[PDB]
Amino acid sequence: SYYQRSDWTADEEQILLGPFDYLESLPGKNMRSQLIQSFNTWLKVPTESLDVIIKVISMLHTASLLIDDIQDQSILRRGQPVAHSIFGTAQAMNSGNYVYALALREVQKLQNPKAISIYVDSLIDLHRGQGMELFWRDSLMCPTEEQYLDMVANKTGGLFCLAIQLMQAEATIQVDFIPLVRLLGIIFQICDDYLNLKSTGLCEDLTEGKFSFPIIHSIRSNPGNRQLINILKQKPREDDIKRYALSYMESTNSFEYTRGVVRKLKTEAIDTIQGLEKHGLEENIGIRKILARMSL
Amino acid sequence: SYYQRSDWTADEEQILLGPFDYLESLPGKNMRSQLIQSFNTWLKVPTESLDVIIKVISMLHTASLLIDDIQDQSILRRGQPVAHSIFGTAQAMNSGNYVYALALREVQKLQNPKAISIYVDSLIDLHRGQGMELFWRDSLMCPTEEQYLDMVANKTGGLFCLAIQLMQAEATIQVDFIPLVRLLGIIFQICDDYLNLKSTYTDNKGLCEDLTEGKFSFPIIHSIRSNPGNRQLINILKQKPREDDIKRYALSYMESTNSFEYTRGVVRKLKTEAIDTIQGLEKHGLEENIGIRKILARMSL
Amino acid sequence: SYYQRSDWTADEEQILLGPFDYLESLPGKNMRSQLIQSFNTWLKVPTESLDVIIKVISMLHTASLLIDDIQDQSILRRGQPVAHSIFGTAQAMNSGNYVYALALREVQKLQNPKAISIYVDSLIDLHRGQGMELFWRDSLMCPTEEQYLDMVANKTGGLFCLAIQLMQAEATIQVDFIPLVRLLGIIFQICDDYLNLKSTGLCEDLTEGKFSFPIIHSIRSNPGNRQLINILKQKPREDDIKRYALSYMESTNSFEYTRGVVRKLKTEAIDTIQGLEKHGLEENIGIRKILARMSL
Amino acid sequence: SYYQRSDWTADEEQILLGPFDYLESLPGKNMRSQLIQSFNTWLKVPTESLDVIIKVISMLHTASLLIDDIQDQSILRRGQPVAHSIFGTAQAMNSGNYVYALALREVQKLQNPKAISIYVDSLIDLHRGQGMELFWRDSLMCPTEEQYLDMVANKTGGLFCLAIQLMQAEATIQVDFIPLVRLLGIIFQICDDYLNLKSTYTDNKGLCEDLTEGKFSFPIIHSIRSNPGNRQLINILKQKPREDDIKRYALSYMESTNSFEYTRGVVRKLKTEAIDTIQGLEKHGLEENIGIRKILARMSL
Amino acid sequence: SYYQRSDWTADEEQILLGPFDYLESLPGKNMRSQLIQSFNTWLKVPTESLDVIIKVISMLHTASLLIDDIQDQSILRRGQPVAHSIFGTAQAMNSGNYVYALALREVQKLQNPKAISIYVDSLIDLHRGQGMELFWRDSLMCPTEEQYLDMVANKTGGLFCLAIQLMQAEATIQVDFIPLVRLLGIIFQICDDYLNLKSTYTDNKGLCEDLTEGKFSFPIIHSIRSNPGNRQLINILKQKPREDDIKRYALSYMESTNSFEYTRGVVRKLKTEAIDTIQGLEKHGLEENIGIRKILARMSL
Amino acid sequence: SYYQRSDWTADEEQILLGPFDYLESLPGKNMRSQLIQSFNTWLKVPTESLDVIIKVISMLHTASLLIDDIQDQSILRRGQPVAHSIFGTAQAMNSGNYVYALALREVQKLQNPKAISIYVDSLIDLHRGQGMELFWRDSLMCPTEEQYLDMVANKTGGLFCLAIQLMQAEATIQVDFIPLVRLLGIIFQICDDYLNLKSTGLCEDLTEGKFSFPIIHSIRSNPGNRQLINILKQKPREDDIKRYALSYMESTNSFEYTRGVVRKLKTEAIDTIQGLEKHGLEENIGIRKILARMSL
Repeated sequence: SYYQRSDWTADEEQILLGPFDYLESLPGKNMRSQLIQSFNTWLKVPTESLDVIIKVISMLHTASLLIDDIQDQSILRRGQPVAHSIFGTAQAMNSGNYVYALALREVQKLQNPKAISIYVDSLIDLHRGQGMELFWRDSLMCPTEEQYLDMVANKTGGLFCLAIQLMQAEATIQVDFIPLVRLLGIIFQICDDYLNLKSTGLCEDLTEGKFSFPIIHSIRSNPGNRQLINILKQKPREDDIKRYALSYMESTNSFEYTRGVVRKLKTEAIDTIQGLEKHGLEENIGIRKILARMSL
Repeated sequence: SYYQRSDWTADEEQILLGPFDYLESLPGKNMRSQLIQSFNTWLKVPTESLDVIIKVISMLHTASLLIDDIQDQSILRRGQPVAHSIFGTAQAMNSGNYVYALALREVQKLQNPKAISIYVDSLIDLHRGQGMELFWRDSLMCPTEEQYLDMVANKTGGLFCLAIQLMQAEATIQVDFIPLVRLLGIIFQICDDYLNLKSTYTDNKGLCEDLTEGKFSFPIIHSIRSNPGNRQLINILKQKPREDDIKRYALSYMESTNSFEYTRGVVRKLKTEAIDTIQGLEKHGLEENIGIRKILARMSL
Repeated sequence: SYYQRSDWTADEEQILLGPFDYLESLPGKNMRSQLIQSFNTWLKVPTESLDVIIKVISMLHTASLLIDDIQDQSILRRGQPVAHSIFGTAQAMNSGNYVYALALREVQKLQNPKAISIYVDSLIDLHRGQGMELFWRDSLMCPTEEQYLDMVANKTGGLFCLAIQLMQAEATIQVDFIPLVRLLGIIFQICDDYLNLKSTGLCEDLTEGKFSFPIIHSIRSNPGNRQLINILKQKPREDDIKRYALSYMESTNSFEYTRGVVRKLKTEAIDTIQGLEKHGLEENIGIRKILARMSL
Repeated sequence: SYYQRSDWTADEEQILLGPFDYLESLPGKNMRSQLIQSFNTWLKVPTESLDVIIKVISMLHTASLLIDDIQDQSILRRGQPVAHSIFGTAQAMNSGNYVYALALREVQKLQNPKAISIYVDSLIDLHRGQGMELFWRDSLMCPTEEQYLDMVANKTGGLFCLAIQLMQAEATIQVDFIPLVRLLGIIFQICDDYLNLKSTYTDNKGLCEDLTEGKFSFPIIHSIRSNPGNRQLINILKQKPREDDIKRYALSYMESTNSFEYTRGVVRKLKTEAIDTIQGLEKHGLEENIGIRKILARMSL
Repeated sequence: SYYQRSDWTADEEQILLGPFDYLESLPGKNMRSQLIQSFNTWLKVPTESLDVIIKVISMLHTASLLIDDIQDQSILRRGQPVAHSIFGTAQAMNSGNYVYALALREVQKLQNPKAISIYVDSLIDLHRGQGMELFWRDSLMCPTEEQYLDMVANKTGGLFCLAIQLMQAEATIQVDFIPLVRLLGIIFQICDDYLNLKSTYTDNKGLCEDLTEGKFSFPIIHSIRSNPGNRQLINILKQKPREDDIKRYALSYMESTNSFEYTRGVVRKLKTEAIDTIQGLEKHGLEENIGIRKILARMSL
Repeated sequence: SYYQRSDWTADEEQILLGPFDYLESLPGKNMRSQLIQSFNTWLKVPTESLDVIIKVISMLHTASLLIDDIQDQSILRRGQPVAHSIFGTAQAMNSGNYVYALALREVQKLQNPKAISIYVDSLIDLHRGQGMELFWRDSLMCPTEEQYLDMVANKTGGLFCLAIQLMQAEATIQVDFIPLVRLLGIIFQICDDYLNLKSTGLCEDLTEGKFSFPIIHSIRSNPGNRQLINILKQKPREDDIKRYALSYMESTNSFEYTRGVVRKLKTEAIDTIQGLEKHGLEENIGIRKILARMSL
């Protein structure tokens, strides 16, 4: 009697979708839906279920963008101010979490038994991977290539494989496209690493202190030199430093090394595609063009 | 091949649950599982489904602690350092969100469909709650009291009700328990509020830290709205004061406004409501529940 | 006997006039004396009294420049380092206050009974207006247009109307030029607001957290969006953010809106001028050119 | 029209006087109006003109507090938070400068011409005082003692003399009281100085805050200039130390320099001067004034 | 000419030695010159050469304090402020490195060639010691115990051995004393370690400041390496905590690991080694030395 | 028995030479060896001893670079990140000190009795000079020209005269080249001062708060103005301020003044050279070219 359980208004949804709505107003090179469509050419998910799966994966991406941006101490997103630079860590991060739950509600519309178990094991692997990623960031422990690639097969594999596992579970075609999306996600990540140092903020995951792929090669190649790892430890907003670091990693030939690794990996993903295609699936031109876009 | 995918190891789990484990090696006030016992007097969920409901709420709660401690900018949890002052807010936050994943995975062990609707609707409401709380914090504009109470119904009711609704789900009795457990949650948070400012809490979660953090809490809302034309307290919240003198002044002011009396009397009326409701339930084919009122009485000052 | 009351040396005046002297060495688009002269064409204050009134209004301007610069967390003044970036908040602010008192001493040379009451009611209105201006800055309460325009009719009206009220009180002509200087000051302020976001620091009153005229229109137009008001709350020294904010306020058409308001206001000030002129005063070409300079 | 000018409202005054009101809900040592009573024994200004002189000095003083607390970077006024830790230095400063305007408006109620010359010349001197103080602070160069005393004559004498000169103005007796009241002001500040470092002040305005702030105060000037070749103390001021250990060390050092004895003895000679002067006045058609020496004696350690 | 080179003045020396002098007006535990006496029982260096050896070690040590206080980021030396909180890390560092120059100039007074080889090899080792210490600090990677002990042999053995080796040099007895004095240095630092965390030190050099500074110290190395899979303590070091609650938690944890017992027992075995060695020396044409074991016993808990 | 005194590995020398090795990988206008060679044309130190003296002076330079960079709050060294921006104040500074000791070990190879006394008196004078330099930095006491020139004859004279005194002590020629290297070092320093404000970080010893030669002239020329000394006190990373300061020092004609002082000083060093040469030494073309390089 003393408390009248008030209803959820739309102004309060607006307040809660704000860091998210904001992120969704910023144009970006959406490659996630592109990956869904090019794999749909093989799966043929109905359009209602495929609509639902697209909605959820997009929500999850923007929500983890908010979160990870907070956790990375990132400054810029899609060229414009990073969400929490406007709404603050708290509000923006709770909004990340909120959209996670709203996406769970969404998944439930697929009204498929195995949907929730897949969504779960994906979130488990997401945070497994970015957990170790941080465990290394915070410890100044340079991992191995193999350690880095296992954590990537967790962290990026998470939403890539989520999109595809949901599709496989909503289709008629029982072909395991996930050992391919795993390779594609690993490649996309290595690519994202490389471009973060050689492209056109300038070297922003040096400021993050990340142990990215060419950073690991550079560090382990000559261990006797501890400038690069100390610059990782300094988390530098200065560009004199970041530029020195680019210098040192060039002097070690780690971008050469990374481009070679990307080359051999695109090779493995080509043979892995041509296998499926030569087991009776339509020639995928779309995924060829998409994989091609991963290069610089 | 080149990349050979390998398996998750136990050392790695230990790293992932490092903030959460820590936070759980810390003595707590047990008031989740106690309320579960209080209601299981009536619901009588089997011991196994109950063991799962209890791990799910224990998890979701410890995770909520890990994450709120960062969002609120808290200095001490359970009198000990917040986890993120040991692991850093990044690892503490990923460890929270990981454990949330772990609970969703665990709550499937019930193999109960309606349970996932319950779990979702809850997390949804929990975040609508913390969202309106944050929104009135960062905007430095005082809610009303009705607004505060709805926000609390969401935030703190969202896990009282999760536990009791999972129980109802695994039970078969057709009696709604949820208005009562919501009422208990609102009381728990009003009490929690008062106690943050008026119990030597001041050793567990710091000297009025609801002030350093800037929450518009129930007594703070009273004091602020009682003399609108006096801005010292709301301005004080703005300044998010780590300093003890400022918090002392705000406490003194808040006494001047007869706000702690107001709080006590509200919790009085609400406990009357909680009793009248236990009694109305009990009077309908249910057993005299004692622990359910032992706990309500252990919400008190 | 133990204390010899020492005299005021010139080296100590030099120490005290320092933040002020500094500000007076920096070239600026002096529009204040221009406003005095163009109104003098109607008042004809003798040259001794007009000299005195010019001195005092100039002192008051530079002193409040010092003060307000401190209170705004401003960084640059007339392109060069803001006074307290050199002498510090304390010294510079006491020097503001010191010049306030020296100007009071000055006013006393007008040896007119009503001079002090006018100077007072002007300072009262000054701080009345900038008080509410801050009360809003600190509270994140977006005011109305009407609230903003009343506070401007205080805060800028203060020294504008001080110049003119002193002149009216030193002249023979008993015509109430103040309901016109009020409109002129309001216009000058709205103009100053607009130029602070669309001109050539870049958007520095976003960094100040101000609720300026186009900022208020932008915020109230869509309340459902709280990015701009949150960016006001973030007080951003970053330019990515300030530029986003310019973007959002363009997308709302608030510079269009402000230019329209300025247009209608210049209209009212033209009719308000033409009235006085068509009541037997010489055609003021100067104030026409001065009002014209307020536009961009 | 478009813009319609409206009127100032009472809620708005409440906002403008929010820092000042606060600062005035704080218990003070009354030593302004007491000195006014001490002299009104002799001046016998009517009760109404005195009521105005007293509001003017009460205002100018509370405003001076609001503004000095920001300029000095002080942490506590009257044992309670500085106003600007509640309203922010911007509002606290505008509220100060507003009240200064309010006093100038009020001092016209005397309808006395010479009073405005008095009020001006005062504010002028007050700022020449705080100006030389700030100038020796920021330059980290020690004044002499004579230099310090002239600065104090300006800064702290500028409102003792404002009150007593407004009184003389509303009176008609042709006796200068001002050298005595200046002398009393210098004593008040030397005392104030010592007391900042040597009285459990340490609870009102913090543990030697004249150190955290870096004022070259009378005992600090003695200690610094006494052993020029030892830089620890002046360097300590430079470091503007919030830390208690550093202030403790500087206090210990300052004892080693027999600087607090020096202070006490100077205040002794000056009280002798103040008595001899009260006596010389009294001996010239004036009444034995007791409160005037009760207050001088209440300046003491 | 234009430039006319002039001479160094005494006021200027006073400026150069301002941090060092300060740091020397601070009460110390004397344990350098005491160990010198302990050995001069055996070496019997003349009083004059000894006076020089003692000034050289007194200097090199006080300088090492000035400079380590900056490198470690320490808050208090000998319970009083670090010098660089009075003069600034720049002057404190130049004053340190100046005094090092002063010792090199002074150690020539011995007019002993082998002494410069000794002095060099020492400073060399001292910096190899502080270097590996810093290297394991900034990399946040725990040494082993053997690694820690070698680092200590360098850092803290480098001035025990400097004093005793200068003595051997000015003596003529052909007995190596250096393994024993190295052993004593390792004990001095293990003790120093324990004592930093377990003696009310907490008043001299702050509440576990070896924690705020992040040194991997002997008990910290034990606790960290004892449960590798538990990261709280090493992560705590990372956070370099000025806060008392965090240091309290790390201390409690470190007890849970039976690390202070481990320390005590190691210092037990090492004191056995130091005795057995004094006894083996003594048993070879040397005198029963008592002060040499009085000091070893005064290393104790 | 419980402790096995382990040996010094090369990986640990690598750890300790790191801030130093780093500094030695950065190309710079090495003028120090140039000064040794051009004076060797007069001294003829054998090549073994001259090798040793070159090694030690180079080590001492890089080590004090590390140190002074820390003490100056410097940001950039030879265009690239300053050592402690990578390894931190502690490690880098201990590495400075370490190389000081390693250089002492080196000097010992000259196996000359007077080498150590010279090395000492040089370090004594080094820190004597930079001591007073700081004593003034920290006190906001502007020295005199004479005071500044005595401290420079300490601080820079230190390593210049160290190089030359070691050479004189290793040669056959007993001619006091030190009253000349003193003048050359003073000139090099004044030059370094001037170029730090008028060249191509921008005015970085204003940020350091230094009382450099033209800064002293500017400050003492008009004492009545305390903007420049207050900007020295503000230690400004902003460029608006540093640029204002350049403005003020131009308006005082202190770069004119410094160039004139440098002119008269190069005159004295020419006559001081021509004296030695006209006492029977080979015409030094090298030192003429070297002295010429000090000008801009």
